Amino acid sequence: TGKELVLVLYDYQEKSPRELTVKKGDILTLLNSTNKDWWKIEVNDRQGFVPAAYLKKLD
Repeated sequence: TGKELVLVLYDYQEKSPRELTVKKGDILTLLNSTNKDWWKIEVNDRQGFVPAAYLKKLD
C-alpha cells in the first residue's frame, strides 16, 4: 500500500483539520488505507483523511 486509487462515492464535508473535502466521483490516490474508519488521501496537494464508506477502493 501507498499510492493506490479510491473513488469518492459521496460529497464529503471537512469537519476536522485531519480530514479534507472531496467532490463525489473523484478518483483519488489512496495513501494510508489503514483504519477502517477514516482513510488518508491526497486531494490536490496536501493529504488528509476521509471516511471509508465514502471511498470505494479496488481491494
